[PDB]
Amino acid sequence: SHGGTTRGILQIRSDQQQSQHALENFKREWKSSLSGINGSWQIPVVMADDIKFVNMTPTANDMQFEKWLN
Amino acid sequence: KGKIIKGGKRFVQVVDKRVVASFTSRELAMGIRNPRTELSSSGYGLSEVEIAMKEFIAYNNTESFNDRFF
Amino acid sequence: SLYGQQQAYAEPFIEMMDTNPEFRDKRSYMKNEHNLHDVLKKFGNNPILNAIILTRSNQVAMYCQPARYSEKGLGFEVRLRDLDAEPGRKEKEEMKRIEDFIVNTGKDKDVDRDSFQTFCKKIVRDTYIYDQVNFEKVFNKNNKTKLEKFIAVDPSTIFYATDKKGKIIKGGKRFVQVVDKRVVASFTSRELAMGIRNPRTELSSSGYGLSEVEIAMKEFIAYNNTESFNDRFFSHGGTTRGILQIRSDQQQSQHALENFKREWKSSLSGINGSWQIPVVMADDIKFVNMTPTANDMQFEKWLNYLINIISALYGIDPAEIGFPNRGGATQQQSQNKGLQPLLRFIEDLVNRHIISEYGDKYTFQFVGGDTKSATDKLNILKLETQIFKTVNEAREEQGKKPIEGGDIILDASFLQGTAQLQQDKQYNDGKQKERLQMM
Repeated sequence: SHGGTTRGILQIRSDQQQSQHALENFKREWKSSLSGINGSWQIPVVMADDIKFVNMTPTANDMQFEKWLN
Repeated sequence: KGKIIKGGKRFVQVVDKRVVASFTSRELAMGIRNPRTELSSSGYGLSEVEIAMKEFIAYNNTESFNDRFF
Repeated sequence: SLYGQQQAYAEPFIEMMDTNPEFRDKRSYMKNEHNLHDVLKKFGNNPILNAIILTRSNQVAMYCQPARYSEKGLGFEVRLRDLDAEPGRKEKEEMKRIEDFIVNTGKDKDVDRDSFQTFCKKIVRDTYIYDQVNFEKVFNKNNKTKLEKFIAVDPSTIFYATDKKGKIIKGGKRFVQVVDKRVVASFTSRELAMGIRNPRTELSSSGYGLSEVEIAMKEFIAYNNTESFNDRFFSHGGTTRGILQIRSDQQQSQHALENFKREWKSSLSGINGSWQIPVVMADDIKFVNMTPTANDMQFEKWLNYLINIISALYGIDPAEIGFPNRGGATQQQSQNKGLQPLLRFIEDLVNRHIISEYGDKYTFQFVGGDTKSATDKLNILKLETQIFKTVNEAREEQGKKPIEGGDIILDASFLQGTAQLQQDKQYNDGKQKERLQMM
C-alpha cells in the first residue's frame, strides 16, 4: 500500500547527464523491444563506458516477523 | 414494457443478434446451478470461468513465457 | 435435420462459404483452420501419444473374448435384456450364434477379415486420436433386412453430408466418404455408424467431437522442441569442454602446431599414456571453461509438467508411461476413471448399432475384472440377511426360484425362536384334544 517496492537502480556513467528527450527516446526503445511478454527473453545492448545495477531489496521477499505474530 | 414474461413463450433463441424462435416454459427447460439473488444478474447463473478469468489469463501467459525460451 | 424435427436451431444458420456444398467440413475450435485432421495426422506419430494408445489397446485386448469360452469370467457376454427373465434353448442358441458372429465379425469365418480384438485395437486409436469412430455394415443383398459383415473405416475420410441448401441431411444417405477432396461414396445411417466420445453443443462444431490432441497441440510442440533441444547437444556442436590458451609473442606456424599435436597424441592419447603429465615452458598458460564440470538433462521438471497435464487430459495415470506424478503417490482408482468409461462407450456403441439388427430383447456387455465390487455387493447381502432379508426373498430378488425350507432369516438364535414357538404351539394346540375330550 506504500512505496519501497523497487528492485534496484540501473546506473549508467556518462560525462554529461543525458537530456530528458534522449532518456524518453531510450524509454520508448526499451518499451518497444522488451516490455511485456512480447520480447520478454530478448537481451538489449548498450555501449556506455560503465554500467552498474545496485540492489535495494533482496532477491526474494516474504512476510516479516512471522514468529512474533505466532 | 421490457419486463420478463411468465405466460406463454418465455425463452427465446438468438443467433447473430437476430431472433429466430421462442419457446414455452414446458417446451424448454432452464437449469441454473449457481443462482444469485441480486437484481443485476436477473436470475442468470454465475460461471466459475468469469471468476477465474484473471487466473486463467495469468496461467496462459505464464505458459507462454515458459515456452518462449524455445 | 441434424437430430430430427425440432423447433430450435442446433446447426449453423449461415453456411461456411469456402466449404463444398456436398458436405460440411470439420474445423478447429477457434475456426483458425478449416482443415484439422490433416494436422492431427502429424501428431499421430508422437511417442507419448502412441505409448498411451498402445497401453490402452493392450488393456482392452484382454477383455475381447467371449465369457462362456473362457475358463475365468473375464470376457464379454450377450444376455437377455431383463436379468430376471428366464433363458431358453432357442434363445440360448441364438445368443451363442450372435456371440460367434461378433467374434468372427461376420456370418462366416474368414481369415482375411479382422477379429474383434483387432477391431477394438483400431477403435481405441481412432477414439483417442481423432475422437471419431466409424465402421461400415454389409447387409445381405438377397435380404436388405439382415446383416452379413461389419468392418472399420477411417474417420478422417468421412464427413456429414449436406443438401442443396447446405443443411445436414437426415433421410437416406447421410454420411459421405471423401478422398483427395473428391466424393467417392455415401452411406445410409444404418449402413454406417458414427461414434462421438467428446461431443459439444455449440453450433460451430456442428456435432463433430473435440479431440484432446487439438487441446494439447501447444504442449505437444513444446515437448517435441524440448526433446530436440536436449538432443541437439549431441547431434549438433557445442560439446567443447574448454580452450587451452598459450601466450606467445608470435603465433606459432601451423607446421609447429602440427608437430605439437603429433607429440601430444603420441604421448597422451587414448588409454596409452592416460595418466601421464605433459610439460610446457611457455610464458603463461590458461584453460578457460566453456561448459560446466558435469552436464545433464535440462528442463526436466518442464517435461514432467507437460506430460502430466497431457496424461490428465486423457485420464491416464502418468506412472504407467514412466513419468512421476507431480502430486499424490510420489491403481484400481486410476483404472476406474481411465479404462471403464472407454469400455462402456464401446459397449454402448456396439450394442445400439449391432444388436439392434437382431432384436430389442438382447444386449451386449463386458464382464470380469471387478471382483472387489462384487465382493462388496455380496457383503451387503450377507450383512442384510442377518436381520432383514429372508433367504427366499433374496433368491427371488436375484432372478432365481425359492428353495423349500421356509423363508428363514439366517441367525442361529432366530431359528430357535421359531422352533420354540412351534414346539410350544404344538403343545398348546394339543390341548384342543382335551377340549374335545370333555364333549
